[PDB]
Amino acid sequence: MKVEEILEKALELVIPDEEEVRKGREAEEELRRRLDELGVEYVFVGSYARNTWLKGSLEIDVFLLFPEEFSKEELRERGLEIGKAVLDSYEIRYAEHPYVHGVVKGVEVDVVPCYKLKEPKNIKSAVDRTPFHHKWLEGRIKGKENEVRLLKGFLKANGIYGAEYKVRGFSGYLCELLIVFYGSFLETVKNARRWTRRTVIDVAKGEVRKGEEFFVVDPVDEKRNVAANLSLDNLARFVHLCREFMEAPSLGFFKPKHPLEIEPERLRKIVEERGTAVFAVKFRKPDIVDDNLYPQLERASRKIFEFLERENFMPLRSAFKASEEFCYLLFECQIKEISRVFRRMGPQFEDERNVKKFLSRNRAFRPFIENGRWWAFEMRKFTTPEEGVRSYASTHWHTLGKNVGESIREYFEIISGEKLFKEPVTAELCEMMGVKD
RNA sequence: GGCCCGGGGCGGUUCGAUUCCGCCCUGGGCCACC
Repeated sequence: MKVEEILEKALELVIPDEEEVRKGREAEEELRRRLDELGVEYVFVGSYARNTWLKGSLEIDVFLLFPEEFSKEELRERGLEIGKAVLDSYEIRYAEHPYVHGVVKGVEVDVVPCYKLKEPKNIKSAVDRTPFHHKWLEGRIKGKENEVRLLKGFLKANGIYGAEYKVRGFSGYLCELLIVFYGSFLETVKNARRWTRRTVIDVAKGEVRKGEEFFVVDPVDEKRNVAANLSLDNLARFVHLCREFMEAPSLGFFKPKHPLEIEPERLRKIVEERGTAVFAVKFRKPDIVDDNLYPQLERASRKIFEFLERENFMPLRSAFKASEEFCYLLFECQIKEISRVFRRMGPQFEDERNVKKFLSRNRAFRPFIENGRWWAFEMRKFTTPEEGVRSYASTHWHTLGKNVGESIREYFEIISGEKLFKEPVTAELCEMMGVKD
């Protein structure tokens, strides 16, 4: 188990099995013939065209090249039309840029429309840079695609491989830039231990300089941060993972971490031991794309957590879970119950203009003097975290995300105790409380 | 849809709000869906 050896066994986990390779080639060729029959301009790109797709994550990306002059509406209608007559079956679901996902002879295919530009300067559709990335990458990644897969399986096996809002990790494209820059998976991990939240990797200039935030500048467009959606906490989890791996080189870093099957009974006893307040906000899942849902779930979660902290329920952490039916906003606090009364800080005895206005308010306890200023005893309209959330959510639904918020406006409940462990959140709850074993 | 920066109208809470909780407009970026 000496790094170097562990990487030899690892390839067996990230390199695609010759059967899968054929399957993909067999499909790519078919895809070609179907599109030629239509005689449309296209180009294969991504993991497949560069043969750097992670074993088991096969998916072809065909790109329909359209004239800069065409409407975005024209791309949507023409694009989807073509992709539909080209796939065995399809599925159309996207957040902003229209494309068709489907299957041809078994492999997953992404038929995406985009404008054929000259220079990836001022892109007109969200994806216009991909083809230029392919040209920039095909000549330089050649011979190091296995190195890309180690990295991809590494990030994947540790939950930070995707770059979409659900993951907020490293994009496949980022992975390939890191390899072209550092030269290998090992070199990347060796240096990633020294990355900070200000590290700027400039592939084009071949340099690493300190900056504002973590910025991996695109060879294709200097104003573009390739690691733009990589959360701070994930950059941290990676760096830390790189440090551990170099010290305890084990091929467990490439294996999909434990499935975790904890007993809903073991959990309840832990909560009892923690003596904290744990509960979720349950509402119906909005029929919308993951890329729209999660940012909203992060917002609702945060907006409620922030309410709980300023209201003194001493929040610990929050997490969210979205099943196919509902969504869950999870919380844990330190104050299961607070008092009715609390102090409110008034003016200093000095200026009376305000001292008087302060004491004029009909209070139930009569204000007192402490250290130079007046204080008042006030009563809260709720004494538990649940009560607070119930009030808050019912009253601030609109602010908890456009879609999430509207749903909560039409329904939401607060689950606690046993009734909460029956729900599909026992996995996120453990993760939240740092329960080990 | 989310984030960031800026204009203008407001409501609530507070002795005291541009400054705390929010609501309408509105201008410009950026990100995720490839």
